Amino acid sequence: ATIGRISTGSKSLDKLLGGGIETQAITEVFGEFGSGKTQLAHTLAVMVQLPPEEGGLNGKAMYIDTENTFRPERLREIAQNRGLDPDEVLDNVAYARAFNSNHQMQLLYQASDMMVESLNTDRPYKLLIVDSLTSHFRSEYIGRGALAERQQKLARFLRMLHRLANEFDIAVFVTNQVQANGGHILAHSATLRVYLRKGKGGKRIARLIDAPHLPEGEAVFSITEKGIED
Ligand SMILES: [Cl-]
Repeated sequence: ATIGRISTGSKSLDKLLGGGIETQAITEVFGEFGSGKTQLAHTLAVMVQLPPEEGGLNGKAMYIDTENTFRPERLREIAQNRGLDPDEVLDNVAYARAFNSNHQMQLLYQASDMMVESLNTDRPYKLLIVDSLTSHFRSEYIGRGALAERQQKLARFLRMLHRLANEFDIAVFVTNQVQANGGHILAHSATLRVYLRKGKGGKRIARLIDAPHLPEGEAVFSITEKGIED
């Protein structure tokens, strides 16, 4: 299947990403608390629903939340300010709370179920958000004696996400709270990594790092009544 791209709402960020976030891939935004990761996720959940000419993939979204970050009223606001029917937009975002790391992995079976049900419809799933990828793994596997198991369980979760991305031709977008002001996670991955931070004058700065097929660079964007914009 053709690799599809979902607009972020920011022309500059889309340019940095080679046109938008990709289907058949896991995009991982990382950065400090307050860097805009959840705002980007919410905006993508709306943008995916739009036609291609408007930055979407005529799709629906599923949003897995681990730290009570999902805000339906924020989706409604983004939808309304983009000229859409907020009730319709909300109906196209399937919410699931993950209570712990084992449940978080269980929810991928539910995701898979929903994706096959919608597959040959005029509105298939095109986006799975996991906000956040790592929080329950970090809270449940603490200290040296649990580190190996944390890594194995997270690796298994990421493998399952890649399977969903590739089997159902969806974009997977995950968030990760990290403090690395150099903008690099040491651990190697098969995610497309974007480092987010606060910039000057209310803006956010995204830095694309370690992509095989896109050059490293930065883009500036704002958080607004429309979600993310330049
Ligand atoms: Cl990976």
